[PDB]
Amino acid sequence: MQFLQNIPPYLFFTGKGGVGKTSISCATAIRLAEQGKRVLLVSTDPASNVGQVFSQTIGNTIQAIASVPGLSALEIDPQAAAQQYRARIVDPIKGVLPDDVVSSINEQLSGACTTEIAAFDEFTGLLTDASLLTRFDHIIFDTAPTGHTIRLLQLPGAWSSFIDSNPEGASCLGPMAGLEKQREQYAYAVEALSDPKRTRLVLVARLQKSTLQEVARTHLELAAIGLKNQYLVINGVLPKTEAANDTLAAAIWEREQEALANLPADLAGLPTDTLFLQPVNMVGVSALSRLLSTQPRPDIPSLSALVDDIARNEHGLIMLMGKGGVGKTTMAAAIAVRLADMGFDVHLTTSDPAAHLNNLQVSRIDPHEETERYRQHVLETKGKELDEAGKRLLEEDLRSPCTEEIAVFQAFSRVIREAGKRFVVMDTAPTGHTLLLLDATTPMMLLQDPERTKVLLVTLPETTPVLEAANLQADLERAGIHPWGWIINNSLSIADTRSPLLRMRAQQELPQIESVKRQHASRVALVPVLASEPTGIDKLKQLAGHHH
Ligand SMILES: Nc1ncnc2c1ncn2[C@@H]1O[C@H](COP(=O)(O)OP(=O)(O)O)[C@@H](O)[C@H]1O
Ligand SMILES: Nc1ncnc2c1ncn2[C@@H]1O[C@H](COP(=O)(O)OP(=O)(O)O)[C@@H](O)[C@H]1O
Ligand SMILES: [Cl-]
Ligand SMILES: [Cl-]
Ligand SMILES: [Cl-]
Ligand SMILES: [Mg+2]
Ligand SMILES: [Mg+2]
Ligand SMILES: [Sb+3]
Ligand SMILES: [Sb+3]
Ligand SMILES: [Sb+3]
Repeated sequence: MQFLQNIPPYLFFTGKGGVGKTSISCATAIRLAEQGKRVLLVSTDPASNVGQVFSQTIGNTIQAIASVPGLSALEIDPQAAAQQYRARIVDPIKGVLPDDVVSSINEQLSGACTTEIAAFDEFTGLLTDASLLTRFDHIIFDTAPTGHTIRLLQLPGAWSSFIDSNPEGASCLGPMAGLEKQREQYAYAVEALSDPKRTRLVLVARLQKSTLQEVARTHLELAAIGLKNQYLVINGVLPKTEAANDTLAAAIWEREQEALANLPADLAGLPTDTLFLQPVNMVGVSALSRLLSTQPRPDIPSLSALVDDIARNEHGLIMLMGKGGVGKTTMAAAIAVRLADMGFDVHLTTSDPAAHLNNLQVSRIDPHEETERYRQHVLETKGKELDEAGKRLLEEDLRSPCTEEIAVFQAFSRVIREAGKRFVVMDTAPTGHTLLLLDATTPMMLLQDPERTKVLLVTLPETTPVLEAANLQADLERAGIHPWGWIINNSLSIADTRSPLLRMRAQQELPQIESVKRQHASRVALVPVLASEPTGIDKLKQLAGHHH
């Protein structure tokens, strides 16, 4: 693998939940240790499962890994880091300022943005500890900071700037107050990340048109900041051999192939490697090492069943939630089509420009134009009296992932009024953290009401995807919102295929589909992987399955 050659001391893997960052990190680490290298593998995930892959316990202390001489490990709990980042800011004012005021400050330090900044404070310490490079040849991270987090830290206004105590509170700048270290150490960490002789960044992706576009954008954001030592690793690729004697497998192999040849322009110049889809989720060293090779029914109702029950009261707000790319826009469209086809009045709203298109009206809003309106608004409102460096800090705050989630939700709110006379289906929504923040100043009670509103969480039958969905649900629950049901999309165990490998992946999904049914959701739906893309009504009608 090109990405495995002549690696510098720091190696970072980035990419969406579940693409294989940790798996690839572990396998890499083993490979390196076996070439006689001293390796430090830093586990950075919220519910670290790395100890498990090496059959041993790991902690916030560097411990050598028994089964792999040369390799040591370190767990940096992000939830815990955020919790402590939060405590350092709030404890001083507990019993000083009034409870509702402190409680409000605490909520500002409870979003993904704070977690991200806290993580960076942890990376920073590692990236600045010179002695570590005295003990290790390589330090590997299974996540990477985002362009937004890095830009925030490189802004002069982040140090010399007091933004009128976020009143309306559209702000996530609260976290900055918690920066433990000296401006200089973060600056250094950033140079270390931008230095190709020190840091190598691995973009992990899947051979799916959508993901590839997201990775492309990630690549541009990071290169623009100075991280130009980048490698792309396409994981989970279906080996052609398998396209033999199977409509599904041959069709998937076919779609990946197209995409492999029509990689988005911005990624074509990057060193690209591909890792083949393995039959069993890697649990040990043998399994992990196999990943770098160069050569190769659950009892859950159909989506129709969920629409069936949603239909029961003739109207309401149906909100689809979940991480990016899990299928919210697709599910939202399917649900809207079924309702419509059964004589109901449906108004489907979307933040994505793409839908074929009668008692089914579609409103598509443009995320970019809504974001800019919202940004304009928050600028004339909070930006006055701020010097230029302060305004740029605020503009970067308005580049947080939630900025867009708030502005689109804002717009969707025009039609959220129709959920009283008909069905309104939305394909996205803000986090519980954001809702609480917005409510501080927005139809909160409406969202909270079990009748008027049913929130659906979309996820995949995979470990990380389910955990991220559970976390998205926990957060919503804090905002007084209980997801009405979960939809497990892209399932193979509910699809028709004789591909031995595919049947093996489908069996791998069993435990995941099980934990959703008994530990996370009350009402659950299974949707098969359709092969090809569900671009039109026909296909969109196939995802649902049938009645009774
Ligand atoms: N090429 C592959 N083929 C089959 N399984 C894989 C592959 N890559 C990862 N996985 C399996 O997928 C899950 C996805 O996870 P992980 O690698 O933890 O990714 P991330 O760190 O990006 O969430 C695990 O259950 C894992 O062992
Ligand atoms: N069950 C499925 N079978 C095949 N492709 C699917 C399925 N669900 C989603 N996809 C495909 O996946 C992408 C995942 O996307 P999308 O539904 O846009 O979601 P989100 O709004 O969650 O980002 C699109 O390329 C899409 O058409
Ligand atoms: Cl946030
Ligand atoms: Cl936050
Ligand atoms: Cl942030
Ligand atoms: Mg991981
Ligand atoms: Mg979408
Ligand atoms: Sb945010
Ligand atoms: Sb926030
Ligand atoms: Sb932010």
